[PDB]
Amino acid sequence: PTTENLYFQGSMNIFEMLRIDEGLRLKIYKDCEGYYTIGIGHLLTKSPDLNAAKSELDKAIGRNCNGVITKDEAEKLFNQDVDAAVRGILRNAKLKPVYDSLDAVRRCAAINHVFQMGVTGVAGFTNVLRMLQQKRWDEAAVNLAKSRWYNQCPDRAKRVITTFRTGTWDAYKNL
Ligand SMILES: FC(F)(F)c1cnc[nH]1
Repeated sequence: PTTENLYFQGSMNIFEMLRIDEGLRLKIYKDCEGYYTIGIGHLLTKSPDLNAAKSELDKAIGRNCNGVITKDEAEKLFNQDVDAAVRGILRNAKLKPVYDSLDAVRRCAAINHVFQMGVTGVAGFTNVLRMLQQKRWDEAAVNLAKSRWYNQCPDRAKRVITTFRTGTWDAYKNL
């Protein structure tokens, strides 16, 4: 590893991680599952009605957006969503102990996973949660790769899975 390579981990954090997995879009679009989304992975609604999505957007941003936001607005919303995922983990009796047991990089993978799937979805992964607490990294990763979350949209989830396996940022290098 070069001096530069060793600096790479200090450039990576949960925000940079999700930014790569979710991308950045300033106009309403449909995600890999066909749900209306904007910014950095902000799910507006699961309704097929675009009108509902725009309504949710205006509520989320606080102005008349007509389906379009600024980069600064995308960032503020993203920060709010990241905070909600972290808070969702820490208050949950099932997820908190697992999260506490993890190293810093795998903690980012945990927040990412919750950001993507929500608290109850993640908390339902009983075997994976046990495997992670027991440092059974390869088993955890194989089991994550069986999930509908990963399988229906692999490109959004693949790096998170690799990150649970290795506890390094390697999956986010060389985009
Ligand atoms: F429990 C958490 F939050 F650490 C976790 C999230 N995904 C797997 N584990």
